[PDB]
Amino acid sequence: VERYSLSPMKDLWTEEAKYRRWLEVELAVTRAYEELGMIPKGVTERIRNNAKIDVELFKKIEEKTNHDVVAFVEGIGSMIGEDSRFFHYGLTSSDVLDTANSLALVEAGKILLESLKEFCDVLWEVANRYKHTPTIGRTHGVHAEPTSFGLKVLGWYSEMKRNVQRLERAIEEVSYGKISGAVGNYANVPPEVEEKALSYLGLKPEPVSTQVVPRDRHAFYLSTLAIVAAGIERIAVEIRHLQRTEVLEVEEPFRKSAMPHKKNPITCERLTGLSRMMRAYVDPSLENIALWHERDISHSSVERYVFPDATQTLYYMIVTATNVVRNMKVNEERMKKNIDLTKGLVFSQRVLLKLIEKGLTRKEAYDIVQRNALKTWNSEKHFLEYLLEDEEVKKLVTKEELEELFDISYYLKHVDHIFERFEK
Amino acid sequence: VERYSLSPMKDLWTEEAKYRRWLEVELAVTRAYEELGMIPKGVTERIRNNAKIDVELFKKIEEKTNHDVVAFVEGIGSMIGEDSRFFHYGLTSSDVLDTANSLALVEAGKILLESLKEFCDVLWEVANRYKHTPTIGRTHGVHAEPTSFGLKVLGWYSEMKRNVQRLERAIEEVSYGKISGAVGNYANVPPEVEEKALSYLGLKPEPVSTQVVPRDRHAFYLSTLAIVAAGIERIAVEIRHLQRTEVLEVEEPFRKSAMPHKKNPITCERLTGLSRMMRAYVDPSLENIALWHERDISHSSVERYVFPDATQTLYYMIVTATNVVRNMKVNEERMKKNIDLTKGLVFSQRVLLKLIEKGLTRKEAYDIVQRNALKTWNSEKHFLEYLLEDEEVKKLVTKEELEELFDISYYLKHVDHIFERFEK
Amino acid sequence: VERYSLSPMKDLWTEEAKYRRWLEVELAVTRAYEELGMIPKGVTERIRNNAKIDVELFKKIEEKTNHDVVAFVEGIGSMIGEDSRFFHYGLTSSDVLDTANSLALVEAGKILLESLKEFCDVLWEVANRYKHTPTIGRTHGVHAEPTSFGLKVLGWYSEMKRNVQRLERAIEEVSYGKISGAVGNYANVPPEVEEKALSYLGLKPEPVSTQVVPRDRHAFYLSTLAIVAAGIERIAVEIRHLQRTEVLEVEEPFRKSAMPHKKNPITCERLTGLSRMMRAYVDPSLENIALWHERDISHSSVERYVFPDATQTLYYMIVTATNVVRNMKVNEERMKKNIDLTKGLVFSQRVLLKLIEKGLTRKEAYDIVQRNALKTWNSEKHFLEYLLEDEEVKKLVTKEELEELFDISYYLKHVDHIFERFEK
Amino acid sequence: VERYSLSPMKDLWTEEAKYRRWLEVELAVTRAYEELGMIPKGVTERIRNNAKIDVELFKKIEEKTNHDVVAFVEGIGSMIGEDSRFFHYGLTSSDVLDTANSLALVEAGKILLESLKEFCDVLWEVANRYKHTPTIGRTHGVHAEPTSFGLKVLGWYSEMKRNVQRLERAIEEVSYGKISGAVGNYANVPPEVEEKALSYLGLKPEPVSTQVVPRDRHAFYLSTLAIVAAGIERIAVEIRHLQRTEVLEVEEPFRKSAMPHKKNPITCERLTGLSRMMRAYVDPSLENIALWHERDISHSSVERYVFPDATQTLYYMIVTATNVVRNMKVNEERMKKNIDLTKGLVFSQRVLLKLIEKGLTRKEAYDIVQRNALKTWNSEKHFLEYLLEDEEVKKLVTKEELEELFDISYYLKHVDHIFERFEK
Repeated sequence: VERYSLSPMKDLWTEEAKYRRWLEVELAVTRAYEELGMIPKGVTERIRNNAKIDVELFKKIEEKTNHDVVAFVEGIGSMIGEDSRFFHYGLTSSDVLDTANSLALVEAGKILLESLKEFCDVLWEVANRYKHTPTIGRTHGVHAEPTSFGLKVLGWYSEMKRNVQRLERAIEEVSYGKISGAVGNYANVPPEVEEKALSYLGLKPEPVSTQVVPRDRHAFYLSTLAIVAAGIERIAVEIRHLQRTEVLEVEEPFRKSAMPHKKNPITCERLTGLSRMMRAYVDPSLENIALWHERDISHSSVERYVFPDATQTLYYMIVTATNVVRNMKVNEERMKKNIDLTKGLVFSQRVLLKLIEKGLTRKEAYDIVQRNALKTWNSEKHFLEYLLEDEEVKKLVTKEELEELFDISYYLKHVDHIFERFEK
Repeated sequence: VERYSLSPMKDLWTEEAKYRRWLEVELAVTRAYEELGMIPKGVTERIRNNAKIDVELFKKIEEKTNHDVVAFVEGIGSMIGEDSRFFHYGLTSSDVLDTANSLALVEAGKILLESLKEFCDVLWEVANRYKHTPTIGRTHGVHAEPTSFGLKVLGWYSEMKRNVQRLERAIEEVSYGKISGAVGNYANVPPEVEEKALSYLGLKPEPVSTQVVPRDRHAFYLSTLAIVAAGIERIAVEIRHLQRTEVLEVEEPFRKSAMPHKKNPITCERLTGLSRMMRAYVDPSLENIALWHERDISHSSVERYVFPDATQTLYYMIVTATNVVRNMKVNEERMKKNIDLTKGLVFSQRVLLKLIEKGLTRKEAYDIVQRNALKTWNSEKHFLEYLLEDEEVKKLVTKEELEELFDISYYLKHVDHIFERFEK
Repeated sequence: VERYSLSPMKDLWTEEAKYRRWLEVELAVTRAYEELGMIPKGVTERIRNNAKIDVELFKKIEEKTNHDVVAFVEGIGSMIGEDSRFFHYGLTSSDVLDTANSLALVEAGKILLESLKEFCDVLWEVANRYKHTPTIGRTHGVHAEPTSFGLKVLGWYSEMKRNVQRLERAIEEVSYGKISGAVGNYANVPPEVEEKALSYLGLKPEPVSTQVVPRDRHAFYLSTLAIVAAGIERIAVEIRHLQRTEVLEVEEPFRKSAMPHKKNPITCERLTGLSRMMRAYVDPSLENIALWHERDISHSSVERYVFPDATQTLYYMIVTATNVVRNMKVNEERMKKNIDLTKGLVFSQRVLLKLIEKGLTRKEAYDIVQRNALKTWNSEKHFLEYLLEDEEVKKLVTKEELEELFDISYYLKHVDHIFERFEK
Repeated sequence: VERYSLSPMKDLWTEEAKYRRWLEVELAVTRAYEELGMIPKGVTERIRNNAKIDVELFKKIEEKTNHDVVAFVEGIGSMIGEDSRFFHYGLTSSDVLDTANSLALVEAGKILLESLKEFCDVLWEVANRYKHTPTIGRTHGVHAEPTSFGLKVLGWYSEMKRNVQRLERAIEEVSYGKISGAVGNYANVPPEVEEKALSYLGLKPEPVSTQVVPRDRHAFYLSTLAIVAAGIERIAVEIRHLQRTEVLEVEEPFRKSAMPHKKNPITCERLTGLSRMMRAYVDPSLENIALWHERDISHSSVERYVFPDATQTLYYMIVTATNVVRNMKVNEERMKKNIDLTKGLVFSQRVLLKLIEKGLTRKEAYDIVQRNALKTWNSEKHFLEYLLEDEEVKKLVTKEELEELFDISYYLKHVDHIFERFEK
C-alpha cells in the first residue's frame, strides 16, 4: 500500500532493485569461480563492465520464457558475448532468487534495526523526562495506585530493547544464502564456490539446502517482525486511551488553529490496524515451511506479498511511532489531577491496613473504610475529610498519621532503582 | 485433548501442580523477606511445615471468593496461624500467577528441549546410516536429479538443530517473574525481596513490570513452539509422500500379520494436523500483547487453553516423530530403482551439455535430446539405448563417454563435505 | 477448559455421548436395510435392545485395535449375537464418525441458536428500556454528538439478529451425513440405504462424498461461530470502556458490601479473551479443507480440539453476555452529565453553521467558534456563555436562537424511526 | 501484487475508480434531497455536468487537508459553483467511504460470482466427459478401491456449487450502505434521504449504523472468499499429486517442444500459495469488528490491503483454475493401469468376504488373504493367480466366482445415481 511506503525501505523492493541483487549474486559466483582458478582470469571484470540492468528487456524476454531468472540470464547473456559460458554456471534459479532475498531481508532488517534503536533512544529520553511525574496506574481500566508516567514509558522502552535483541537474532537467521544447484547437493556447482561467493555478499552458506533455503528461517524473521508490531500496538492503544475526552493525559502530534475538543488519536488508530496486518502475515509464513520434497513453489506467491509488505509496514510503524512519542503533548497537571478523580479513594488500602495495625481486624477496618468510601463516592466531600470526621477513626489515628497515608510519595519511592536497572 | 497427553509434561499442568507452584513462589518471598531481616526469623520454616496443598479446600473457598489466588491465600492462611501476617505480604495476585507460569513455561521448555535434543540424536544416526544411499531428488513432485537419502535426513537434522537453539532462547525469554505488587512499582513489596525471591526460583526479575509480566515474552515462546511444530510437519509430509503406493520408499512404524498393501501413514497425518493447532495458538498469543494500561485480564482465558495445550501437543509431536524416524522402514532398493523410473531421463541435462561441449549449439543438442526423450517416454526402451542408436550422437561421443553420463556418482560426490559441516 | 463448560452443551461432548451418536448412526443404517428388505425383519429392534454403551470396554478393545470405530463395532458385536452379521454392514469408519459429528454440530448449533435468540430478546428489552436515554456518541474515543443509549444497544441487537440468521445457515450447512462406504461411491452400501438412514437422523446425504464429508462445511460453520464471538467482543469492549473510572456509565453485574471504586469489568475482559480463541480456530479449520485425494486423517486431530472447544466456548460467551446485558447497571444521570463534560463544545458544529447561515463565510465562523472553544477549553466558563458575551455573535443571532442550538432534542429526533425498522 | 491482477477486477481498485464511486454516492444523495424537495430542482444535473474526477487535484488538496474525503469534497466544490451548498450536505466522511466500499464489494462479488459460475460449467463438462473413467480411489495416499475420475471431478463441482450459493449470500451481506451522518442517528441528514439515495445505488440502508457500517458484514464476506479459495486449493493439491512422476494421471496446461519428463504443476503450486494469503486475510477482518464506540479508524488501514487484495487474488485463482481444469490433459489409460499397480490387491476385501461367505470365519479368511497378499507384494505374480493356485481357495470357490471379484464394474455401479442428484 503506497501510502505507507517510505524511503530507504521502499527503494529496496522495486523491480530495478531485485535485478540489481540478482546481478550481484551472479557476479559474486563468477568472482569465486575465477578466484579458485575454475574459469579464466578476466571474466568477472568483463561481465561487470558489460552487464547492465534493463528491466524492460528482461520483462520482454520473460513474456516468451515465463520464467523470471531464465529471462534475466538470457538478457544478460545478450550483453556479455562469449563470457555467457561462465555466467550462471551450474546454478539453479533459486540459488539466485533465495540468495537475493536473503540480501534483501538482511538489508531491510538493518534498516528496521537502525530505526528501532532510534525509537529506543526517544523512549529513554521521554521516560527520563517524566521520571518523577505522578499519574494513576490503571488495572481493568479502573484507577488502582499512583505510579510515575516515566515508569510507564520505561516499560515501552524495555519492550523495544527486547525487540532490538530479537531483530538482531532474526537478521542472523536470514543471513544464509545458497549456491548449491538443482537439488542442493553441489552436483553442478562446487561448495567451494558457494562458500566464497556468499562470503563476498556478507552471507553464510545454508549448511544443507535443497533446491531452496529452508523456510523456517523466513518464518522466524516474520514472527519476530509481528512481535515488534504488537509492542507498538500496545503503545498506540495506551495513547488512544490517554487521549480520550474523559482522560486528556496525552495528545498525539498533529497537522500544524485546530479545535481543542476534536483532537483524535488517528495516527495511533492507524498503527493498531497495521499491527493486525503484521500478525496476519505470520500464519502463511508458517504454512510455507512444509514444502514438498526438495521444494514446491507455493511459497513464492506468498512471499511476493509478505516480504515487501511486512518490512515496509513495520518500517512505517517504527518511524511513525517514534515521531508520536517524540512530539506528543504530555499533560502533567491533568495526570496529577486525575489521581484525585475518586477524591482520595486510591489510598483506601493504606487506610484499611492502618486501621488493622491500630488493633482492628480485617472485617472491622473494611466496614469503616467501605462506609466512608460510599459516602465519598456519592457526594462531593473527599475521603480524608469523611475519615477525619469518623469517631472510630479519631480514636485510632492522629490527624498527621491519617494525612500521611494520602502521600503520593509512598508509591514513587522505588522508581530510581527501576531506572538504574537500565544504566546496566 | 487427553489422548495426546504424555508424562512428564502432563503432570506439569494439573491443578495440584499449579497450587504447588503458587506455594513455591510464596515461600520464596517469605524466605527473601526473612533473609533481609524484614520479617521475624523462623517464619518461613513454620509456614513450610504447616502449609499443605488441599485442592478441594481451595476450590471450595473460591466458590465464595470467585478469585483463585485469594482463595489459595485464605486456605493456606487457615493452616499457618499467626504466620499469615507475613504470607503474601504486599503481593498482588499476578505476582504469584505470572511467576508460577514462568516456572511452568521454563520447566515445560526444558522437557521439550531434552526431547528435541534426543530427536536430533536420532536424526543424526539415521542421516549417517543412509549417507551413501541414492534416491531421486524431487522438485514440484517431479523427478529432478539423484541425491542421497542421508542428505535428505541431514536437512531435517539441520532444522531441528536450529530449533534447539531457538528453544534455548525462548526458555531464556520466559525466565522472568515479577514480585512487584499491584501496579509493578514496588510500593507494597521491596525490589530487594523480588530479586532474592526470584533468584531462589531460578528466575530473573522483569526489569519493569506492570501488574503483569509483559506478554511479548509469552508470544515469543509460543511463536517459537509453532516453528518447531512446522519443521516436524515438514518431515511428516515427506514421510506421507514417500509411503504412498506409487513410491513405497519408507514406511512409518506400526501396530505389531498386517496387510502389506494397506500400510497408511496415519501417525504422520496426525502430526500434520497437530502442527495446524500449534500455529493456530500464535495469533491469540500475539493479540494478548496489547493489554490496557497496567493490565486487563483478557489474556488469562486464552492462556488457560494455550499454555498447557501448546506445550503438551508439541511434546507429543517431538516424542512421536522421534519414534517414527527411529523405527521407520527405509526401502533402499526401491529408492535406487525409483531413480530409473523415467528410464534414464534424469541424466538428460548431462547428455544435452555433452552434445554442446562436443560442438553443437544449445538448440541442436536440445532437439536431439528431446527427440530421444519422447521416444523413451512413450516406449519401453531406455534413454541410453536410444542415444546409442542415434547417428548424430554416435558421431560426437564414444560409448564409454555416453555411459559415464549415467553415473549416479556424479551427483553424490560432495555429500561428505556437507556432513563435515556438522562435525563442527 | 472445564471452567468455561456449561450444561447442555458440555453433555454433548463426553465420550459416552460420542458412542451414543455412533450407535444412533448404526441403528439408522440397520433400520434402513431392514425397511428395504435387505436384512431380516426384527434385527434393528434386537440390536437396539442389546447394544449398550460401555465406555470402558470400547476403550479396552481400542488398546488392542488402535482404531476407535473398529473397537466400538467389535464391542457392540459381543453383545448382539448373530445380528453382528448385519451391523456396520458395508460401512467405512468415517460413515459413522462424520455422520455422528454432523449430529453433534447440528445439536450444538440448535443449543447455540436458542441461547442467541434469548440474547436478542434481552437486547431488545434493554434497547427499548433506554430508548430515549441521552448519551454522548464517541468517535476515536472523543466526544462527537449526542445520541441515545438505547440506539447503541439496538446496534448490538441488530448484529445479534444478523448472527441468528447466519447460525441458521451454518446449521443447514452441517446437516449433511454420509453412508457411502470406503471411497464414497456406494460400492459396498447402497445409496437407498444412505438416503433412508440419514432421513431417520434428520440429516441429508452429501450429494457426492469421498471417504469423508467435505470439510468446507465445517469451516463455514466455525467461521460463522467466530463472527458471532467477535460481535460479543464488540459489546464486551464497549462495556469495558463505559465502566472505566473516568466514564462510569455502566457496571457489569458482580459478586453479591463491595467497594464502590473497585468495580472491574472482569467478565467482559474474559469475553474479549475467549473471542480471540474462537477466531484462532478458523485458520486450522480452513487448512483442513485441502485433504489428499479421497481423504487423509490430518483433520481428525484438529477437530478433536475445535468441535467441542468452539461450540462450548461460544455457548459460554452467549449465556454470559446475556446475563451481563440483562443485569448490568446503567447510570443514566451520569450519561447525561457526560454530554456536558466539554461544557457545550459538542454543539460547536451547529454554532458554526448558524454563523454561516447568518451571512458569514466558513473561515470567519470557524475563527469565532475556535476562539470561543479555546477559551471554554482552558477555563470553567461554558461555551454558550462565551458565545452570549461575544459581540460578533450578538449582532448575528438572538439569545433564543443561540440557546436552541444547545438542545439535545435535535440529535434524538430520528431515534423512533430507527426502532420502527425492527418492529412487527 | 500486480502480477496476479486481471481486468475487470483490477479496474475496480484504482484511485480513479474510488473517486468515481465517491462521486456516485454524493450524486445519489443530492438526487434524493432534490426529489424530496429539500434542495432546488436542477442541482443534481448541474453537479453531474460539472463534477469531473481529477485525481491529481484531489491528491494535492489532501496534502493540505490530510483527510481524503474532505479533499475530494473541496476539489469537487471548486468545479460546481454555488451548488457546493447542496453537495455533501449533512454527511460524515464514512457515509461516502463505507457506501462506496459497499458498491465496490458488491461489484467485485458479482465479477467473482460470474467467474465462479463459469468454473462450475467447466467442472460439470469435465466430470461428465470422464463420468465412467476408472481410476483408483486413494485414502492416506494409499490405493483403496476403484472409483471414477468423473466422480472425483463432480466432488469439485459440488463444492464450487456450494460456493456459488455462499458467494450470493456474501454479496447480500455487503449490499448495505449508510447515509446517516456523524454518529449514525440522522441528526444532520434525514433517513428518507438515505433510503432514497441508497435505493438509486442498488443498496439497502444499514438498519442501525454508527459512524460506520458494522464490520461483521465485511468479515462474513472475506471469510466466505477464503472458503472459496480453500476449495480451489483442494483441487490444486489433487492435480499436484496426480502430476507427480510416479502417478502421471493428469498434466496441467503449459507454455506451448517441451521435455516430456519435466512437466511441473507450477500453476497449481501457485494456487496453493495464493489460498494461504486468502485465509491470512480472515483474522484481521475479524479483529476489525470490535471498533471502539461509534467507531475508530483502525479498520481503514487493514481494508486498504484486504479489500482490493482478497478480491483480486480470488478472481485470479478462479479464472486460472478454470483454465487448468478446462485444458488439463487427462491420461485415462494410465489411470486404468494404476488400478493394477498392486497386482489385484485392491480387490482383497471382496476375496476376504467371499471366503467368509463360503463358510470360513473372519480369521481363517484373513490368514488366507494375507498369505497370498504377501506373496503377491514380494513378487511379480498377480494376486488372482496365487489365489487360483491356492488349494484352500480351490475347494471353496469356482474360477468364475473368483474372477468376478476382480471386476471394476462392482465399484462403478452407482456412479449414474450420484450424477442424477445434480441433474434438472
